[PDB]
Amino acid sequence: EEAPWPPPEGAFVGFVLSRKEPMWADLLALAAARGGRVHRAPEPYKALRDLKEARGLLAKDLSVLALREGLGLPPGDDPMLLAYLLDPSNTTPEGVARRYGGEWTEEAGERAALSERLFANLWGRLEGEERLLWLYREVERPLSAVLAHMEATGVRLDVAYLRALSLEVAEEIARLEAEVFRLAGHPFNLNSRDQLERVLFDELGLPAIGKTEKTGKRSTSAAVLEALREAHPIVEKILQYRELTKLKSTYIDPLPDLIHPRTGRLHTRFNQTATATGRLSSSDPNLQNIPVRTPLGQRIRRAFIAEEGWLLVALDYSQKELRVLAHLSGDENLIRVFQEGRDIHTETASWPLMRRAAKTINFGVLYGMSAHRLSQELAIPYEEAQAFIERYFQSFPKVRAWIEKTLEEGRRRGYVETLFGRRRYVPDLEARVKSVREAAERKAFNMPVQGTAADLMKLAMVKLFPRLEEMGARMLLQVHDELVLEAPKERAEAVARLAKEVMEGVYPLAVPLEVEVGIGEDWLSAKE
DNA sequence: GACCACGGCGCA
DNA sequence: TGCGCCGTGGTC
Ligand SMILES: Nc1ncnc2c1ncn2[C@H]1CC[C@@H](COP(=O)(O)OP(=O)(O)OP(=O)(O)O)O1
Ligand SMILES: [Mg+2]
Repeated sequence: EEAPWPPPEGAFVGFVLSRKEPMWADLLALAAARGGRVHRAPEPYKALRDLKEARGLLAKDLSVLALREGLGLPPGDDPMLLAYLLDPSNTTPEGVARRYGGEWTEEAGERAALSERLFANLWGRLEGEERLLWLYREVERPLSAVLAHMEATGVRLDVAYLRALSLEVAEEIARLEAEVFRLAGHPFNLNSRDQLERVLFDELGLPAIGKTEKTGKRSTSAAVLEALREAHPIVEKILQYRELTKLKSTYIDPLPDLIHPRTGRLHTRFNQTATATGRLSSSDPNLQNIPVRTPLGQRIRRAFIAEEGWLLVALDYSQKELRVLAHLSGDENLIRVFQEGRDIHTETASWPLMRRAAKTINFGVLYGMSAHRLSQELAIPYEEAQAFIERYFQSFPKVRAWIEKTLEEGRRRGYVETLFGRRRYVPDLEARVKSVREAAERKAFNMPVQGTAADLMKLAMVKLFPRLEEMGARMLLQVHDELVLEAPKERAEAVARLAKEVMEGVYPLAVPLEVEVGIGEDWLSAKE
């Protein structure tokens, strides 16, 4: 079985990395498998040149590493993408192998043979699933290539800016900590939620709103604290200390230490097989959760900058998931708001900012928000919130109808579907415990929405990418409903016009897709 | 050194 | 609703 390297063309590849992150990994071993043969390469890096496409489990990763090494080696078939389309709970090679007749090993050879067999079985199970087959060829498989090029490109970080910002923020943090300690009458580890809990609820006269989920301690979460705002001057200082040490410990300090030596840029991983709805995730580091909603957060966004001679182009679908819902439900009054190009969190507010009472709820229909989350996060009475939630479902009848429609059907089939037929199996829809059944219901009806928006965005990236190469531009990040591009300073405005139209027309619905676009020297300014 | 559970929170 | 990462407390 053991044939000499190189392997027959179009064989399944296995490979061992020294660590998960392709951009930081040493390629320990490389092998291939085809026609019941196993070809282990004598020297991994050398053998990498002999490939025309990575084909096998985790193809994108190997391709990202090749790309890092100058080799233009594109990802192709991946048994992982197939498994993920069958059941999005297939997020792992350990899980997938086990499930479809293999064993995820630490040997490149056994991994290559695992890639061959696994693909055989998985691809057979997709014979009969034409909509899932359409997604795999037209969206997923091509997408993996686009993602390999985003991961290899990276985004430029303003290191010295973050260094200086760390020093400023550390001083403020010290001031908040000293204030908190004076109000507490004694020092303690303010990072420790346990010690904090004793201080607030025991030593002080503070009431305890709620409990934590797994161990039932008195919660010191932000929600609980915002309620205790007026109850004591220490609370306010703790809210500020929380925000500052969150942003410092998670972004300001770690990010500068991840610049790659060769490239001088920051490289995330876009996980294509991670979420239950069809969305991408990002890790090592996560760049889909860089701060923005706060002033300190926005100072962190500025750190992300264009290469010298380039600009960033930030494109951003407006009310993406809402528009998807209008199309999925077929609700008249809702479509005739987007078609009239009318403000959504204002024209929905007309059925003062009795208008964020339109936004925070528009968001809270997708998630299945309860009258509570609404009132207690809207700073108004409880039944003032309930009235709002019923006034909304009066204006938009077919929404309620689509939600119930989707749940009934998901009970019978055991799964739900995006506009394109991406599935998520939801088993507890017939659980006999109300809280479990109803939790199942909320992820069941949210999935078609969220996952359809993700399908549209994925398809938009697959269509946009080739147009960018032609124009000398590059795609840097995706944040669920936003894209960040990088273009030569001279063609920025042409690229912005173009990317915008590609995204708006990705797949026409019963409602228009409006995209906002900004250009700037940094991520903050590129969003107008 | 690695890893785990938890509470907590950054973003969409 | 969907993620990934932080420090703390803790095990191995
Ligand atoms: N506070 C929140 N809670 C839950 N989901 C949220 C959220 N904020 C955003 N999302 C999710 C849901 C959709 C998306 C929200 O993006 P935009 O904040 O930009 O809201 P948009 O609909 O575009 O209206 P615009 O604000 O521009 O007036 O991320
Ligand atoms: Mg927006």
